[PDB]
Order: sequence, then C-alpha cells, then structure tokens
Amino acid sequence: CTHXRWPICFPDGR
Repeated sequence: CTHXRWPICFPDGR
C-alpha cells in the first residue's frame, strides 16, 4: 500500500 501520491492497495499486501 502506498501513501502520499496516488494511494492504492494491491492483492499481494502492499
């Protein structure tokens, strides 16, 4: 999972 610019979540766990 990203945080800051274009926050998104993946099925893997990031």
